[PDB]
Amino acid sequence: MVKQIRGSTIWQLTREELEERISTYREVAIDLGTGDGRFVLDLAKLEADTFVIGIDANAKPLEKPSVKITRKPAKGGLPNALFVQAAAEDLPSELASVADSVTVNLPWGSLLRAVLLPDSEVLRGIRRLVKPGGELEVVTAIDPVRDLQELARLGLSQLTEQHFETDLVQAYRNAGLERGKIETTWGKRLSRSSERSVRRLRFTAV
Ligand SMILES: [Cl-]
Ligand code: NA
Repeated sequence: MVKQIRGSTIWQLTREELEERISTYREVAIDLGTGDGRFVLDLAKLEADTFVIGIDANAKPLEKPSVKITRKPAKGGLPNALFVQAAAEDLPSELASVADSVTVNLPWGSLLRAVLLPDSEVLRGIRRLVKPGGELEVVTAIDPVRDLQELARLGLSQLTEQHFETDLVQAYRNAGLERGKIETTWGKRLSRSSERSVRRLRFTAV
């Protein structure tokens, strides 16, 4: 089932319950590796007709955001937001085909490895979240010259510009994700130096 984060507890959500809750919304967005969930709080506030789901393997930083969104609207609550505990390697089947848009913003650790190497098992799982014709956007600011040791630690020692035009594109394509050619929540987390290293990768679910 879907592990909904409700403060410092989990509530199990069935597919039926999830479908009824998203059923009145024009679009569904999933933020994978949401971290503290700020992207979800910002997007749900900005887009009342979008249902926004933030997913992270670590629920602890989402305990308080998940309380904040439950308040009545005049106290800042967001009935179009939801936080879920899950790892990208083991996403719940109840989320299959739910999302018009999936974002992976400034991933770290295993999720950064998964989207840049990439790890095809994680790519297939991300693809399964997306409705046919929906979109995935991966945003990273890791710098090949400043972050050499972090890249090595993550198994990303072989990243080159040619990788992003060939092997990576083909791996995403084989997983059903076809490639498509800063005042955002994630842009506000970047130092000036990191801003020059931003790479945005966009794909359509096919
Ligand atoms: Cl963010
Ligand atoms: Na993200």
